[PDB]
Amino acid sequence: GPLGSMEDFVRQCFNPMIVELAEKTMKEYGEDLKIETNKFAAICTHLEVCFMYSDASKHRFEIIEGRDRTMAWTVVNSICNTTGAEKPKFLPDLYDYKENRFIEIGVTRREVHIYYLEKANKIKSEKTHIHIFSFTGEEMATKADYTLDEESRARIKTRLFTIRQEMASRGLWDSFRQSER
Ligand SMILES: O=C(COc1ccc(F)cc1)c1ccc(O)c(O)c1O
Ligand SMILES: O=C(COc1ccc(F)cc1)c1ccc(O)c(O)c1O
Ligand SMILES: O=C(COc1ccc(F)cc1)c1ccc(O)c(O)c1O
Ligand SMILES: [Mn+2]
Ligand SMILES: [Mn+2]
Repeated sequence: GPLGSMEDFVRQCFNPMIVELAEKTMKEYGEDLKIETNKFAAICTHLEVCFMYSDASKHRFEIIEGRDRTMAWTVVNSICNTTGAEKPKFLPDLYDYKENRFIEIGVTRREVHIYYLEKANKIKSEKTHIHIFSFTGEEMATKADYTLDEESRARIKTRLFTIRQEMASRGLWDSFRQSER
């Protein structure tokens, strides 16, 4: 069977705003999407999941991810000043105005409990909430609190399955999956 190009896949199957933000992110961190095309796909996937999570309840969440870094920190600092939330040590992905906390979103094909533990060990807050999605449909979240309802989460998971399925039909999945870390 033909083995497609990952860059072609990303440009065809992700919305143009997502793709532009992903390109800008990669440039900001000094990386060529032409040699790190699996990473380009992972950044787009993660960004899309952040946007879908926010869209599940419009205006409940401020989006942090996808902004250039200096701008992201000014937003985080503003939120902390306004709401009195504790300032995080690493940029998180969202702020939840309802539960009054920052959220870190993970997207993985590794074992979700291990990935969760590595995230929690990395960020070292008892405040920031972590929500992990696997392409298997599995998920794991801080204190078994999943934040959104089952159908919002099912929409995210279905999008992940769709990405996985389209990658596989293009021969792109095996390499993408192996590229993690
Ligand atoms: O981190 C990644 C890929 O991240 C993923 C994250 C979740 C997945 F299911 C698959 C891949 C990555 C891929 C290619 C590369 O060159 C690189 O430097 C990366 O960090
Ligand atoms: O793309 C990301 C996060 O944003 C990034 C932004 C720039 C990079 F060089 C690397 C990652 C990503 C984050 C968590 C995750 O679980 C995942 O699969 C990701 O692709
Ligand atoms: O952006 C990164 C890695 O690069 C960073 C750059 C600055 C930070 F304060 C934190 C991370 C990142 C990796 C995994 C992930 O899930 C995520 O949301 C990220 O932003
Ligand atoms: Mn992030
Ligand atoms: Mn994240």
